[PDB]
Amino acid sequence: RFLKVKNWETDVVLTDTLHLKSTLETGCTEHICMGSIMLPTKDQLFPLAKEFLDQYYSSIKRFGSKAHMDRLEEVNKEIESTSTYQLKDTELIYGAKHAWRNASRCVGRIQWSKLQVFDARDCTTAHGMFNYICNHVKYATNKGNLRSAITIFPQRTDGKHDFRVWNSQLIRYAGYKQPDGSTLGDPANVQFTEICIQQGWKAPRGRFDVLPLLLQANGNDPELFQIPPELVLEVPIRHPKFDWFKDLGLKWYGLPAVSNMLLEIGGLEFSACPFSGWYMGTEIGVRDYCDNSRYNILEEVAKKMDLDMRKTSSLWKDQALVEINIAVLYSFQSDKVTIVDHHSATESFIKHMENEYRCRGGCPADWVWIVPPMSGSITPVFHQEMLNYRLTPSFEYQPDPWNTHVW
Amino acid sequence: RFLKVKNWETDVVLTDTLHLKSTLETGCTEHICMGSIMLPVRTKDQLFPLAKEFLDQYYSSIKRFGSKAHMDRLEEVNKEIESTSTYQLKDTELIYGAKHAWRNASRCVGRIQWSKLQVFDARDCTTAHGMFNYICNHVKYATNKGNLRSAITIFPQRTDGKHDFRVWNSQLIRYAGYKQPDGSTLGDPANVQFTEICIQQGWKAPRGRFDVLPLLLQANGNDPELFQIPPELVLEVPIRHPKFDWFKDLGLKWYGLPAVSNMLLEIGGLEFSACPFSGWYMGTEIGVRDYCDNSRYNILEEVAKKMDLDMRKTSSLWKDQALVEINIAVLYSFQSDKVTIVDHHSATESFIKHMENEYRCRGGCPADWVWIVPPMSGSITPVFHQEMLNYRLTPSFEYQPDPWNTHVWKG
Ligand code: HEM
Ligand code: HEM
Ligand SMILES: CNCCN(C)c1cc(C#N)cc(CCc2cc(C)cc(N)n2)c1
Ligand SMILES: CNCCN(C)c1cc(C#N)cc(CCc2cc(C)cc(N)n2)c1
Ligand SMILES: C[C@H](O)[C@H](O)[C@H]1CNc2nc(N)[nH]c(=O)c2N1
Ligand SMILES: C[C@H](O)[C@H](O)[C@H]1CNc2nc(N)[nH]c(=O)c2N1
Ligand SMILES: [Zn+2]
Repeated sequence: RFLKVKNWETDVVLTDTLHLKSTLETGCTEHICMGSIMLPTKDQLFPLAKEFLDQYYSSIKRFGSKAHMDRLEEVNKEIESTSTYQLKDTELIYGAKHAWRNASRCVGRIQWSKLQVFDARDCTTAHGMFNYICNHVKYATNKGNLRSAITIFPQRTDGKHDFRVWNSQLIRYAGYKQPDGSTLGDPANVQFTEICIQQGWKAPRGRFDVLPLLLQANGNDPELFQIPPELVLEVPIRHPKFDWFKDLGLKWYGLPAVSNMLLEIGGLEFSACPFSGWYMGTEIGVRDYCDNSRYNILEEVAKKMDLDMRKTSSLWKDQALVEINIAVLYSFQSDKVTIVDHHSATESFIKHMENEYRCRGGCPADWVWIVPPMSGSITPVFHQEMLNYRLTPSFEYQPDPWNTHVW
Repeated sequence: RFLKVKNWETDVVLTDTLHLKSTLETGCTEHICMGSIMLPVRTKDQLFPLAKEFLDQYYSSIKRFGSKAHMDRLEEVNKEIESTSTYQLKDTELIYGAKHAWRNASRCVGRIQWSKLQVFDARDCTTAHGMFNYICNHVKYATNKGNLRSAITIFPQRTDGKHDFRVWNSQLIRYAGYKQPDGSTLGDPANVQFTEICIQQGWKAPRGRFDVLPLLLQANGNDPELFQIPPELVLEVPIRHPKFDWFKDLGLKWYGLPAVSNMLLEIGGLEFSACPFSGWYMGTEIGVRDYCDNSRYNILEEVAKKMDLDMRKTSSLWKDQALVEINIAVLYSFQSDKVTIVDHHSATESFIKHMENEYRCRGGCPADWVWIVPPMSGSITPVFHQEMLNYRLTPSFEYQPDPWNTHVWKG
């Protein structure tokens, strides 16, 4: 019932008690581990509210106080009467920070308490959503000195009035299939890119076209908006040693901003809750640049390095991979845009885990996602046992809206 | 019930039904995933169902399920259990058993090869000297002058738990580790405790950076005895780099034969506590783990120095750079000396083809993603993108506690 995790590099053993407060299910059973699978009413609501308000009043050292009891009372009355309830600003902020704190797949969580929360619960239209999002983008970007932020649109009601950002990230590049059979730009967004086209976006049909926002307010049909280009900070990618690198014509955007997730707080569902921080270098250089189903540039780079691409055992892919990742880091650093390398981020995460074990009794962590996609075992997270479990408040996956929405 | 796995690079979706045959626990529950946790005497009572389940599997595999031969064998094993409280495997069942434990080994990327395993039956062995002889023969056979052949040697099964056969070494071939009075380590830090035991038992330590350890062998619950493997039988590869001529002067070598000797083989409820097995290396085991773990040889610094990389900030990715070169060097050295080795790209591609074949022919392939994905360049290998299901099938290889922690000393 009380569980131990060991670091095999340092022998440090930590004891996890926080898991016993776990709520949602993992996908695993005693017979089958699903650790590597990517996606495994009035009655129901008050226990959820109570569990949340209990953790909130505990956090501000007011558990069992009149104000605690009075709020539980007030929320109970409001659910009984309205079928839902509204969070106080203080609860909203606490909830959103804790959803990040509880994100088991996030290596960046040492930062969890410095999150700027933008309350957009007064928003009613897609133009309003566009405005909130431009403001979030500019605040977070901060001329390259990135600051973590979340913007929270109105919560789900009857479920026919959902607010949604259809984009998977606030800032992403277009993808287009051609007669050629291949793909121009980002192949991950081909479908979304065409949804934008079929909605009326005039695509410049290039390799790095910032997609328009497709915003859905109050369950209405989503609408298109171009983010002011002056708000989209982008970085040209060069290498500190290879002068030819720049001629590949690679660039990426400074702001990583997930916009398709659902934020659950005290049983309330916030279906539009875009959040952003700053990149770990490997996200762009390993995943975005080198995944076979992404920009897939390994082959071209290896060629310019004149490596032996004859046999896999020359490790030409591995060599190119490192160089590409050195370039990403160097470019962001040169242009004074916040970025973290995988060594620095994973070391910070170990220190964070230790804080959380010490101060909270644990830290839910998903090893499959935490260990970087390159140089795994030379980062300390590789040797760290982690327990994965689901706490609330949380960020959850939700279905893509084009399958759900009724036009 | 059916379970699907998706490859996120190819969108290929596979369907697992084999998990229905899973028995042992994972350590996970609906409330906690223990997927990254490293380590998560029988009665007649529990033994006959385990025997029956095994023999049903064996007999189906030979297309003789429900045959007279099948039935007579069940009855013979049954009678043997109630009479002697255990039973003996026929040679054919032992071979099938050992091949299947490998096939079922979810942490093993090399399983495409599972059906080519040379099984050496050492169940007539009675003494530590007898074990030494069997292990020498296994090493010579598996080494095959560099043309490595997979093998397992299987000593007598557990009886009352008081007469266990054990190989105390964790691998048949491994280098000594010595902790110095100043706190530094000479040789392999992983093997310090084991090296000290060997020393206490009377091994004369050369005290260098690459001293091949003696074998410490326990037969029939007796105190273990030391033996030196003939050096002519220990194939080693000096490590050099195809382009960096200073790489050789780092003084590195490694042995060619990876041979796990501390696991327990379970077949039909029987426990084979000494079952050393061997294959050939994937380059990263040596180049990433053995050489570059901080708690192992830890050569990243000295290598990066000699490459004149910028070591002042981690964001230069100097460690990543030194890491790749070292791994190039390991593969180059092995290939140049004609010693079997596989790179992590080749090995993972073959694993995916194996895994797909297994889904089609067997209904599944249990796989531990945490172990299967290589410890460098994870996402540029196809396994990173492959969803896997981890579950436990028998026959199986299992961990067991280190014998110095449990052995009753005779004197
Ligand atoms: C401060 C800089 C941050 C860094 C360096 C960071 C790091 C990362 C990395 C490397 C991943 C894996 C992403 C992938 O492979 O797709 C990740 C996932 C995640 N992060 Fe963080 N993060 C940061 C800020 C945040 C913030 C501010 C939040 C929420 C407010 C957050 C919540 C999550 C969630 C929910 C996931 C999983 C998303 C999914 O499952 O696709 N991150 N983060
Ligand atoms: C044929 C060449 C082979 C290759 C390239 C191969 C590859 C590997 C690798 C890379 C690991 C992870 C090792 C570690 O990190 O400690 C492993 C684990 C394993 N392999 Fe294979 N293997 C091969 C043959 C075999 C054979 C012949 C058996 C038994 C018959 C076997 C059974 C296992 C077991 C039981 C584990 C888990 C070890 C543990 O949990 O510590 N392997 N193998
Ligand atoms: C799905 N994961 C692999 C591809 N990568 C690297 C990836 C894809 C998408 C999308 N859509 C989004 C991300 C961003 C994840 C993230 C979020 C935040 C707040 C910060 C950060 N550094 N990364 C990363
Ligand atoms: C414990 N895992 C990391 C250290 N490594 C790489 C490691 C430690 C020990 C031991 N003892 C043994 C091995 C060899 C595992 C193995 C076995 C076989 C049959 C083939 C193969 N390629 N590797 C590897
Ligand atoms: C199948 C496997 O779970 C999938 O490839 C995962 C592995 N680990 C990951 N880790 C991170 N951080 N991000 C990812 O997208 C993935 N993809
Ligand atoms: C804590 C974590 O499970 C541990 O470091 C694992 C990770 N993956 C591994 N994978 C392999 N092949 N071998 C290992 O020793 C490990 N170690
Ligand atoms: Zn699990």
